[PDB]
Amino acid sequence: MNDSEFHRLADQLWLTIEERLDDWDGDSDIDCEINGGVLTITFENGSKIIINRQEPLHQVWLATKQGGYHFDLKGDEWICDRSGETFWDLLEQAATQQAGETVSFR
Repeated sequence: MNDSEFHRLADQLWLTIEERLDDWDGDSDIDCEINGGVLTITFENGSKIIINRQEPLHQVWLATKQGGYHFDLKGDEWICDRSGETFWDLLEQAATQQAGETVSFR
């Protein structure tokens, strides 16, 4: 993947995450902040989910209370480079677990 393609895809992913988290209307209070380009989602129990870009590798990284996951773009989808699971499935699973409420953007 070229650098420009990564900027394009990551920018689009950032917008989608920001909009989805801003349009959150569930019962739980979920906060999303962008600092130094890094997205941090904070839940009521104090836990967090962090999303950042790894420019050199053209990857998006996810850190949750449970673990860490690195993603490559494959078939128009961000895929975990160890399990093949999608970024949205992993983010939603973690957010749901950490919020204690369904966090789905399907």
